[PDB]
Amino acid sequence: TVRMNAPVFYFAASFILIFGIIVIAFPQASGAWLLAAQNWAANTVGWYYMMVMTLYLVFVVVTALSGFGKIKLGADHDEPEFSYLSWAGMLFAAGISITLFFFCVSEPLTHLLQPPQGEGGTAEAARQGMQLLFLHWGLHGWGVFAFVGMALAYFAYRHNLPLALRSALYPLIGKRINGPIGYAVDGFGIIATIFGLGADMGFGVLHLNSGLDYLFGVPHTQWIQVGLITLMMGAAILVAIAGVDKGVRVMSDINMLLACALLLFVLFAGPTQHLLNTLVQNIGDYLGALPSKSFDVYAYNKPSDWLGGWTVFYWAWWIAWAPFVGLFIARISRGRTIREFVFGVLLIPLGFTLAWMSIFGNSAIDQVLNHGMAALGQSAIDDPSMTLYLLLETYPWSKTVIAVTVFISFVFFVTSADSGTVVLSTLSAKGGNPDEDGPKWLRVFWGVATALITSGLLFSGSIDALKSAVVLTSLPFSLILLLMMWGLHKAFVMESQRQIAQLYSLAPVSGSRRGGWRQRLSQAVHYPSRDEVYRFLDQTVRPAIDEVTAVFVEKGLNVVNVPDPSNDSVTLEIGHGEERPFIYQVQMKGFFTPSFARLNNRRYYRAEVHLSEGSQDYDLVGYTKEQVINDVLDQYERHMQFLHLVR
Amino acid sequence: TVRMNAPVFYFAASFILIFGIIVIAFPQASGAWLLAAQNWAANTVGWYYMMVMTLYLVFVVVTALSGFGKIKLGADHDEPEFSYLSWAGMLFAAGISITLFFFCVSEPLTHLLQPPQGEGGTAEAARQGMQLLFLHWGLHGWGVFAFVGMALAYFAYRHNLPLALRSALYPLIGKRINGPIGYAVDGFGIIATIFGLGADMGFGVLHLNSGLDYLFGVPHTQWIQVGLITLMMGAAILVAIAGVDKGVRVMSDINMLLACALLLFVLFAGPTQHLLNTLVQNIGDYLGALPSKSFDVYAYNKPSDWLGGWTVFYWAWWIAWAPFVGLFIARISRGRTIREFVFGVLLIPLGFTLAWMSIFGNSAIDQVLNHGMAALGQSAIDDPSMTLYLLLETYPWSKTVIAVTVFISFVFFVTSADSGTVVLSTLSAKGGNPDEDGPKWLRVFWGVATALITSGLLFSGSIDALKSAVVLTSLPFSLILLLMMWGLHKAFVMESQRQIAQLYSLAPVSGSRRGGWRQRLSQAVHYPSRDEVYRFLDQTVRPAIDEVTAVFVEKGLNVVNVPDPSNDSVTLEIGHGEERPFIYQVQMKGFFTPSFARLNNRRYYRAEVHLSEGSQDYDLVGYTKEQVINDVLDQYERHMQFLHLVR
Amino acid sequence: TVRMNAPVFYFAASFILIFGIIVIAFPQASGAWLLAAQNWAANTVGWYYMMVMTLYLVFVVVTALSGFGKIKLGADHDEPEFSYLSWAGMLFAAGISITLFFFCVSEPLTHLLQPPQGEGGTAEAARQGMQLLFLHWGLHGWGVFAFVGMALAYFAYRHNLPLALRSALYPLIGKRINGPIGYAVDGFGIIATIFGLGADMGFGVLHLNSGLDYLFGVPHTQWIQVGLITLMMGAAILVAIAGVDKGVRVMSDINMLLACALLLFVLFAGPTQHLLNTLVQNIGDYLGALPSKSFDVYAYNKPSDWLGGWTVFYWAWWIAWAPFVGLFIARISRGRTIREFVFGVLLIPLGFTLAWMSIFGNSAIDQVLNHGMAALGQSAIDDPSMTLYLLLETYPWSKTVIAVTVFISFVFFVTSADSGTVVLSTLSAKGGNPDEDGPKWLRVFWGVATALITSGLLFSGSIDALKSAVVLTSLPFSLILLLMMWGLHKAFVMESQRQIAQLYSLAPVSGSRRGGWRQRLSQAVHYPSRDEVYRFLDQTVRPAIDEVTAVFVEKGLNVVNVPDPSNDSVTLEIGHGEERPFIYQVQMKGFFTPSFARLNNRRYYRAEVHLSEGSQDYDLVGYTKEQVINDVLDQYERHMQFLHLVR
Repeated sequence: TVRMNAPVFYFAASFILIFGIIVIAFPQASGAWLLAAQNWAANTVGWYYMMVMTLYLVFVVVTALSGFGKIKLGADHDEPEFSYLSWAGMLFAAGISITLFFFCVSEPLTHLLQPPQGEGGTAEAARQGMQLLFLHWGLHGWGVFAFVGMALAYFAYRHNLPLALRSALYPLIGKRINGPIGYAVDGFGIIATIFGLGADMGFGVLHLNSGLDYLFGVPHTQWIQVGLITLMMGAAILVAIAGVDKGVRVMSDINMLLACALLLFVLFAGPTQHLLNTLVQNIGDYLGALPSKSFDVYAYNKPSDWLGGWTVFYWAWWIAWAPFVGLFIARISRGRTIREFVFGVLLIPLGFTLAWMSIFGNSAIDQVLNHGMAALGQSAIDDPSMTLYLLLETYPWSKTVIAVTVFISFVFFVTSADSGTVVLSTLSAKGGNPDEDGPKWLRVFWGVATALITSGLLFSGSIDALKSAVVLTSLPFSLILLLMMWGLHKAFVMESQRQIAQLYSLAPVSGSRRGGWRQRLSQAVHYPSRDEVYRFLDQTVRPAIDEVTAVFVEKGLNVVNVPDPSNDSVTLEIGHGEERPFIYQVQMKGFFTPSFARLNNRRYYRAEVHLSEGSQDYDLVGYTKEQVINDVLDQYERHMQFLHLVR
Repeated sequence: TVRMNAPVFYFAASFILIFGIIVIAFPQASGAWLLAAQNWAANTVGWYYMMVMTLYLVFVVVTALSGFGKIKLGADHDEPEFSYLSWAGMLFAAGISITLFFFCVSEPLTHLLQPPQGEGGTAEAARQGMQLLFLHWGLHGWGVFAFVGMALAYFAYRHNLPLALRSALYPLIGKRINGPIGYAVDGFGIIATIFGLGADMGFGVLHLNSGLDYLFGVPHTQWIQVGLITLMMGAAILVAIAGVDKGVRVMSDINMLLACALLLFVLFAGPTQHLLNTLVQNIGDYLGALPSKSFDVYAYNKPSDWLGGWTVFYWAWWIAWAPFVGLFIARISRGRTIREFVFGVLLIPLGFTLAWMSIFGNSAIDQVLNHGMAALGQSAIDDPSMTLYLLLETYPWSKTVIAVTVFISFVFFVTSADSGTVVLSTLSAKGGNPDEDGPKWLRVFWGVATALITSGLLFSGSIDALKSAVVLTSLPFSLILLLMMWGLHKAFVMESQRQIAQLYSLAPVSGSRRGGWRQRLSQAVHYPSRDEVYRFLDQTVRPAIDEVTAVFVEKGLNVVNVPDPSNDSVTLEIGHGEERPFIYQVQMKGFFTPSFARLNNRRYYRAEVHLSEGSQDYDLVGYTKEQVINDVLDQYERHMQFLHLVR
Repeated sequence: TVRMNAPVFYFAASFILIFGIIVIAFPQASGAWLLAAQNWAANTVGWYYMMVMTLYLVFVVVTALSGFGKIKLGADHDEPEFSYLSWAGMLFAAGISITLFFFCVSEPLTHLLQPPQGEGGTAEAARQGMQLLFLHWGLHGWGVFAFVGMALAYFAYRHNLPLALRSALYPLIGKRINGPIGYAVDGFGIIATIFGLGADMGFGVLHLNSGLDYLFGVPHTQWIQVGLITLMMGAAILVAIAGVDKGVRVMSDINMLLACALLLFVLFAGPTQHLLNTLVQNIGDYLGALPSKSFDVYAYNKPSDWLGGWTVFYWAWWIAWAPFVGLFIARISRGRTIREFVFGVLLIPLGFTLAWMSIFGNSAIDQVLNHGMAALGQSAIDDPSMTLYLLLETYPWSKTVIAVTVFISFVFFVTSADSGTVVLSTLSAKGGNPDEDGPKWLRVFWGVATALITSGLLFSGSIDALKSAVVLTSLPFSLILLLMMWGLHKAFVMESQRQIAQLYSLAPVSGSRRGGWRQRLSQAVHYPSRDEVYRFLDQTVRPAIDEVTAVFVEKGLNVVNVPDPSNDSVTLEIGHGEERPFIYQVQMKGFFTPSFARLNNRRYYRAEVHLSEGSQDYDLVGYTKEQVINDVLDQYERHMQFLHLVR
């Protein structure tokens, strides 16, 4: 039965509430305190983000390209419960929101006129600013979602652990994950999600306010935004507390067909040929620049504040969004292998996002360079939420297309911030059936808690406060994301050696022909003592090795005997001219008696058998002398077939 | 018995004849109509060629670097019938002709003085124009020959299908490939070959005319070229209709020793040190620029017509040459693996071609930059077929070396356009022994049909008409080349799972000790009904599972019984403290009776056996109760050896 | 018992002695003769070094990334005798000496002011000159040590050959390696080591002389250096001839903790933030430029002498150091796999070296560019051994830190040039226990022989003579390093096929149930004649194949008989509708009788059995007719389980 998990709820809500309240009470001081922290972080912890963001991508790619990529996330008789398109659509319509509409047009126009290095307004700035757009929305962002999803699905479907963030710390601290060390890991992952989700409603409120101010005469006042947040959130709470389908699985197909029509309209109502050429140019530029652009911090230029507003903000953003998209996509991916999970997450959404960004960015670069539109390029720097409507009003039927864009962008928010509440409430609950969600009084709580965070940062220097508040609260989660990687590596090496131990144990020798299911059963639970095996080596093994070789010598063969200095080993050897000889060596060894056996025994011995390289080891305790001679013979005949094939 | 295949012959010859005739009749109009189509194609379908040309290379490399690279093209007892050098020589002297001699010197001198971007005449233009020469004659061209050859050899030597182009469409449309859908695939592949072969005789006629005009006083008139085409083709028809060896296999060794002597003369009679340095510089430049130069269309520069005369022409050229070289090299490669086929096609010819191009290009760049020869650099732009003889006349014994060059370049054409006719006639014939060629009245036809195509484009703006006619007729074959890739991928995944199904079927359990070759045979063709297995589970399996466990409990072990809610499953379980337990579960399941069994049965059942992960599944229908207890025992003893190795 | 190996000792010492003597006698002529050879080599054999240095790296990486990377260097029951940190420390403190202290500061300041291309003093020269420092001290240098170590460990621990350089030439020339062809391979590898070790004491004598001249008033005269060489060598001979531990294994831990404290002091007493940023910038620059910078010879620029003093010297240096570090690290790496050896050599020392170089280089670039210190940047060009003490005297407590640097740099030399003598004396000795070193009168000899080489080049144009003498004597060893690669490739392909031949030989068929250990033994050494098998095929195999199929036909199955044209093959076939049929074909074949069998037999025959693709081949000579029918039945039942799984 799902109920609240108090040591997580009270640790997260208490941190959220007073921050919200004291940002609501003192706006002038907080707005000034945040711009100091942004400048400090940009310079002090800029290298750290760039270093940690590439480790995740390299890890997931190397894991999917190796032998571990054939491991099924589940049992061997499990099958996928969704189709491929219905899976990819739900995957895409979870990590996309109105920020795409906020950044599609105004970011390239900013990098064209104010480059991080060089003189702007040229055709080199236009080619350099379209690589930054591909870096910020490319493989680095989608490579951490796959990491978190694949780390959560493994431990939950192959080890029957709960579906939570603290489970990946099991190979390190055992079952202490149900104490005070898991309650902090699961608690630092709600704060990042709340801040990354509340910074996304603020980027949508401005977009919608500008869209309505363009059509009607609605001003940019404060009660307008206060009443707009209410409408944006009441539609997302009432969908979460009233049903799931006609929703989570239907909207994913409804909006995916709304987006494609608009993309095709923009492609076929403009300069189609130019766009088709630049789309192919951008892919080559990105693939060529990828390995050296991942570490660029502009360390030999004059100091500046460019890195903290563009490249560090985006990594903080993706890291804050990871623990939600990962836990949502780890629930619909049962019965798949690791390789087709990774290459399925890194194939379709990446393609659609890059196509969108490239078409919408080049369609505006073409008009600022070639057709002389300075009023379009000035608002991208002054008023960044009206540039899209200035570009779209140069098309046929512009007043009918803007009204459809304002409506299409509104469902992109409701599709994400309704699985947001579901995941955020299933993360704060304890017990119950694994494939079953938490109580539906926590959704109404986590929905109301996000508007309070959003409309405290909107009234404190809207855009820069939103950008600066995410870079701080996403810092303690980057270390948990490394502990999870360590644990996953240990769990992988612990089962790379479980496949070796299952092949080597297939029919080492015969002996079942001796018969007797009652005498073979009593012998299968006995652990012999030290010199009890010594009464086996000299009564059965010694009188046989010296007896089978008698027929060998007087039958044409060269049998190399040695004096025995070991008192336990019984070796036999035969030379075949120049190539490899025939080793057959028995040897006693002792081990520790297992737990489920102790009478206090504490020690036992086994008489192994070794051969040439690439063989198996097995014991003969319980054989009969006539069965030992029949074991050295079919190991010799197996040797003669080996020698026939190498030549 | 090989005979004509009318639905292909009449579909190809009819398309060829009227085009030839109406280009012969109206030269002024056709010469003007072709320069419009060239400019149109260069701009409209430039991105498409660049996209499709990289897919083939990536496909073949990834296929050869994976587990599929160990598949032998033939049966497991097949052996290669040729040596390695004799194989590589025939491979090289098939896709090389007089175009090498036409483009070796005049293309770098053109890229040095008229760069696609920058100011020409410098030492940066010289370094940039030697990367284009390596891109146009490098891995992209040799990567499609390997693709077509490996796709044709697989379906013909592992599935016993004919050696034709339509066979790769078998996994898609079944045996409808012998209808109207294969007759178009095999028909669109003769037109591309005819045009790509007729554009190569025109590049040789000009070379030879200039070579004779240098030595003697032969003008550049029209009857000279008309009478020269006759000599170039009558030597290639009379070799095809009079024999094969002293020819296909001897010329490949004769000309390979003519080329090396000339290369070594040019290397050791010039500035050897400079050439040895620049050869190593060019390799590094190419390998560094490869990943980003594959998608370069110059999309941010001022519009121009450079791409349609240089980079799109070369891809169209290689695509038009693929269906001939591929089908020629798929006939001499029986008994090899995929990896040593791909890495053998991409090793020796690439090396020789790149060495030739680099030495001959740098030897002329060095003289235009450093020694001030403007008359050599002007003819490369005005008269591009005399530059080689202007460079070669600055060497010792120039009149004796030019006469040997004119003779060496003449056999390079006869070595290729005599396997051309052989392949083109074996592609238009039907039936007969697979390793056997079509009738030798079709060679005389396809040889005469190519001169008519060549001397209709020579008299219509010689060089540009030849360049423009290949870009159009090679467009419908690029899509067939993608359908073939789809079919090959399906055929690969259909047999990746045939190796799994052959390992899992090795000795699942014992039972042959029961004896009786007549009673074991009658049982091996029976398909039991539903409740007939129910009369097996309760008479043999239930009275045994509850009977073998009796000895277990009263012998020190923790045997976990469960009430049975399934009415068919009979589960047994044992705990070993903390590590993995011992699952042994039987379960009934039903399948569809196969085709070769139906009395109308239509349905049958089997009683499988499942264990822990990584095991095999098998049925017990036909066991004896004493044989079932002896099967749960040696699966338990196999479990205890597994537990001993993990610890 | 270890003793001298005269054909190597007398071949090496004789070459060393007269060179030393005639360089001591005529300094003016030799100093002038060496600067000619340097300029000649730089221009004539510059491309050769660049080509051969990348082959080693590509070879080792491709070998470690493939299936050969799982081969253990030893026997399957061998275990490592050292920990990981204690192993990596000994690995690092063998190939590091005072040259690090000589080149850490003065090389970047030289590349900043005198670039190989461009204008110096800018922020582009500073970024370009920090990539050369990473190229010269990066993967290329550590990739040849791994190659030599992995080539020496394999042949010595898996084939029981001596631990010497000539053993890798065993797969080529057999056991002629104990004649005049191994005595030259092992002799050309002492000269390279002696010269590379004597050029390292000269780089330390100057460093120490400057360090003492800074503190006290010691001049730069000649008797000072003569008396300083004595002190530098008498401390290295007395440690070699008095003990091993408190030394080889303790100093490796003592100095590794001296280095880290100084690195951390330099990092935390300067501009920490700038250094942390540039450290991350340099890694990306290096990884981006690596593939094209490996072949750069500046072939399109004006001729110069830059390449022979910087990039060719470093490759000659690493090649001359390889045969010592490789043979030292191949002695402490028993019981490891190839992959964890390669990725262990290419992980820790590379990281420490690159961190040191980056911090120490940027800490001085920052002061020459940003703080205006021209007297620091002038001595880097005039007097290159005082720049470190000019940089270090701008820190707190400079006179107390310089005195500790002078002491720390002195043990870095003694840690390397005491395993130098050990390896150099175990390389000139013959016989004895493998893991046992040569006599300790050869260490006193090889130590005295190096001072004579060092103080003949110090007095002949100190720095340039040292740089020029290494480029000449390391040329004949680069070819032996290619012969070793060829031999290693042959040894790898000779055992890739030894794993195939050990899987295919596991239980081909049954027959041991026939019983009789005395009759099964006599049959296991018989080689049948030609028509003796013919009296088996017609008495046992023919009357059975035609007898088992009788039950098949009249039991509902389609059995396809064929007339027999072969007179030896006995084929059986069954169609199953459309999918694969059941082939069971017997066939006679003859082979050559092995060596250890010849009565002169010289020939014998076997009756193999073939099936569908992916099967094993075995003979039936010695079966009974009732055992042959029972073999075709359980191959048919194994076929029906295969067909059930593919569908």
